[PDB]
Amino acid sequence: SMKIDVVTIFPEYLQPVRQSLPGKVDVAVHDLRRWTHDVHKSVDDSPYGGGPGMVMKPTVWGDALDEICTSETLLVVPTPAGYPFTQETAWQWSTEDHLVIACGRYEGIDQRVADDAATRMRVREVSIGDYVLNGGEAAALVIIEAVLRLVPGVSLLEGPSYTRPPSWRGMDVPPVLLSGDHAKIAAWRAEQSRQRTIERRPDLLG
Amino acid sequence: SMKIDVVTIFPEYLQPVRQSLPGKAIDAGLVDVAVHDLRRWTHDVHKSVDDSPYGGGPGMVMKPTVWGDALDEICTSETLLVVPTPAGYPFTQETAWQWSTEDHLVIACGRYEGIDQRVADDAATRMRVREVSIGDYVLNGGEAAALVIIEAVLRLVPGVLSLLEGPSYTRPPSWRGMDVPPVLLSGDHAKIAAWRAEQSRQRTIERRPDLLGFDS
Ligand SMILES: COc1ccc2nc[nH]c2c1
Ligand SMILES: COc1ccc2nc[nH]c2c1
Repeated sequence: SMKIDVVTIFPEYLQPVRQSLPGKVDVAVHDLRRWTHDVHKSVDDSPYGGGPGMVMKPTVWGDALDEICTSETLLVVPTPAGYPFTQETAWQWSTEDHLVIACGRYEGIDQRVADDAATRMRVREVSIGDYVLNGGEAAALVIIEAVLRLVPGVSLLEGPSYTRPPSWRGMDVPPVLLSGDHAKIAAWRAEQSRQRTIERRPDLLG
Repeated sequence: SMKIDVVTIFPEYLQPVRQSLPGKAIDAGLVDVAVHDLRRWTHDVHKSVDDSPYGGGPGMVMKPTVWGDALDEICTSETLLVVPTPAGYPFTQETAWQWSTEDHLVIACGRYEGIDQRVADDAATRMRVREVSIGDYVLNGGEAAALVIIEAVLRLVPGVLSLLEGPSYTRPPSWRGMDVPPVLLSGDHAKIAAWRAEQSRQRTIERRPDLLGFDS
């Protein structure tokens, strides 16, 4: 039983995830502008100390999180400056009762928001990879998917996979896979995994 | 002027692309993004796209026949075929810069336990193929990875306008008894630059020591 609240200025970005859950979990999306104070519905402002872009306003985010979060909440803040989000993270968060995901522009949410929230609840600032996105929405989709697929209801790299037909455009499925020698098949797959990992992800081997 | 074709069995999942930076890029005519239902290239009643793996194992593998027909129709020799997969080469910022100058990206989204390897192998005889992962975590399908790649690449395209960035602040200067670091209010560009550099170093060593050549 997990509740996920997502807060974003692009709520429609998150709706496909909502219309993706089978038969249960609860995922709610909130337009950040609901907590703005002015008729212009301002969510960001110029950065102190100068610089390009805008920083999201602490008064707006503070009100939103005050309403949505509780002491039991794990507040997830996607940011390119975060700790890395990994499969281990996904496993850890899969047993949480309440995730709140705060989606901001990459220039950031005023740091006092996360710092204030951390005095009352658990806060996790995380990156999903080494690339820059305009905002946290796509990263939220990745996190929601990686976490929810580990909830009951819903090393080395894996090598190549094959299915019918056995011959296709002049390429045959490796005959070992058809051999009925399942110990040999396992060893072949292990070697394919070794070769692929060396080639594509040597970092996984040290 | 870039064209992106995305092929998937869940074309509805790719509608978030109609928003944010990608939506604005499309509306401004800098990119055209077209989403294709893979089942359009099936010929059986049940529109089957997957089958059990040779050699055993859990789950299903996407059929090469259907993918081959789809890619035959959509790709040319000039196409960069992008195949998101957890077993791919890493997609990084460098990759995003490289692909930002391509005329034509086709993104093949897989599901179940992946796409028959011969699809990528056959395609490579006629075009450039890149199998890529967007991070070290498990997803159900390549669709969310496609959205990440599109976002990362599109914001770099001409016309659409390291270490870790440290904390940022904006008004008011005091909030809930928490003050913006006084140096940021001082207007001293030298001192501000210095403090920001120190903040970034501190954050990088704590959160991403790998970026500076340290363990973990
Ligand atoms: C722009 O916001 C984000 C959020 C998480 C991220 N992970 C990598 N880049 C990111 C950018
Ligand atoms: C299952 O499809 C994918 C595609 C790219 C990926 N990058 C990390 N996990 C991934 C899963």
